[PDB]
Amino acid sequence: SGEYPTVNEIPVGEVRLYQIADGVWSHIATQSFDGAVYPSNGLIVRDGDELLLIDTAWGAKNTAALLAEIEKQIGLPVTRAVSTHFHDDRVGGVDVLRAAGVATYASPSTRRLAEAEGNEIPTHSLEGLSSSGDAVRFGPVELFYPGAAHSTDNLVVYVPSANVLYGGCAVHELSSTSAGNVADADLAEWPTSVERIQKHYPEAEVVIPGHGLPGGLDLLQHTANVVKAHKN
Ligand SMILES: C[C@H](OC(=O)c1ccc(CN2C(=O)c3ccccc3C2=O)cc1)c1cccc2c(-c3ccc(CN4CCOCC4)nc3)c(C(=O)O)[nH]c12
Ligand SMILES: [Zn+2]
Ligand SMILES: [Zn+2]
Repeated sequence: SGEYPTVNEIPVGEVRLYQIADGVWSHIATQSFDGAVYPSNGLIVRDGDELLLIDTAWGAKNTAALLAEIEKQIGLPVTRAVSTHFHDDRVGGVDVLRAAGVATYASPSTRRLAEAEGNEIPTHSLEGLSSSGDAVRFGPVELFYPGAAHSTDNLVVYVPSANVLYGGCAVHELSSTSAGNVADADLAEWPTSVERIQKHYPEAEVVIPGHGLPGGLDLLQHTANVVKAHKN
């Protein structure tokens, strides 16, 4: 009923959308992994009379449910998708997307890591993102590579028309007491990568984490704090 939807509010297999700004939505789904249930976020950005999708809904059936929810709530076709790193909460569902006619994209680093790990593989490579601080335009968003953080390949996404910063899994929600799933992370570089985000997007008004509730710019400093304390 209007609040940001939480893990116990979304059965695994259902997807909810949340309006962030004009022409910007998050998508929220839940998935089981190693015997626990987790929420995750992605982004939808209006691209004229089409939509750009950022990240899958963490699985094939969730991603099919995402497409159905978009058709119900928005009614514009998803034509392109970008996955922000190689983990299943970002690429799981890419095969569903591709068979639905969506062109799928990721950095070459993400594509290599996904292939090596046995995850679904986006079709098209996003060049121009291999050095920290790199940025490229992609429809109505800017893609930014901040450096290694949650993963070595993690990208962030900025929507300039709305000053929305989608941090993906490099950014944690304010209630987080832990650095999340850090198995592929660089804890030493992560604060430096967050500092790059902070420097590049000082006008961000909404910050969306990979998992959990959106907030403001404080999510960035909070993330650096949590990662440093985890390493400590
Ligand atoms: C889907 C994602 O898989 C992973 O990451 C992950 C990593 C490493 C392997 C390990 N491997 C390999 O090397 C390998 C090589 C070859 C073949 C197969 C594999 C393989 O399987 C698996 C999977 C995920 C699965 C399950 C959970 C998560 C979380 C998460 C989010 C939030 C919290 C709770 N907090 C509150 C909010 O703030 C942070 C703390 N806790 C965890 C977050 C995230 O943090 O983004 N990603 C998660
Ligand atoms: Zn991840
Ligand atoms: Zn994640």
